[PDB]
Formats: sequence, structure tokens, C-alpha cells
Amino acid sequence: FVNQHLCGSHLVEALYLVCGERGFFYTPKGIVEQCCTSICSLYQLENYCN
Amino acid sequence: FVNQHLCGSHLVEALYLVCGERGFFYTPKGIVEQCCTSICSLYQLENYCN
Ligand SMILES: [Zn+2]
Ligand SMILES: [Zn+2]
Repeated sequence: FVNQHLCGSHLVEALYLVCGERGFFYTPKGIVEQCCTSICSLYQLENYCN
Repeated sequence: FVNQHLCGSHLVEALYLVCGERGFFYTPKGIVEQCCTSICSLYQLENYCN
């Protein structure tokens, strides 16, 4: 996985790819303050699939 | 397979800009049958925001 800062529509694109079929929930808040202002791993990103 | 997959990618991105700060919930069921085969405006997409 790209060990990078995922911000704006780049964050919803990743979530989209990782969560596949499941779907996901996007909430400008804790996913932000850490996957954007910080770096997240496949792992951490998967906390947002439905 | 291909088709709806490509299409949802285009939708999450449209729901990012529309929804803004209320975020959203993406579920490949409801949405894609509605908006992949026919055009769906920004107007129509806010159905889908939180
Ligand atoms: Zn960009
Ligand atoms: Zn495309």
C-alpha cells in the first residue's frame, strides 16, 4: 500500500477501492485528522467499510 | 462487472463534492442502478448525503 497522505477525493477513492462491494461511510473527522493530516495503513482504512 | 465498478468510482467523487461536510454512505446497491445507466445530477445525488 501507498504509505502516503490521502486527502480530499483521494481519500474517498482509496476507501472505495479498499472496501469493494461492501460500501463505506465517509465522515470528515477522524478519518481526516489521521489518514490525511497523518498516514494510514490498509488496516486503519478498513475501519471505514460498512 | 467492469461497468458498475467504473461508474461508482465517478459517483463517490461526485458525492464528495456534493455532500461536503455531512459525508455520506456509499452502498453499491441503491445508487448504481439509479445512476449508472442514466445521468444523475448533483441535485439528484444529494438524496444520498447524510
Ligand atoms: Zn489531487
Ligand atoms: Zn472513468
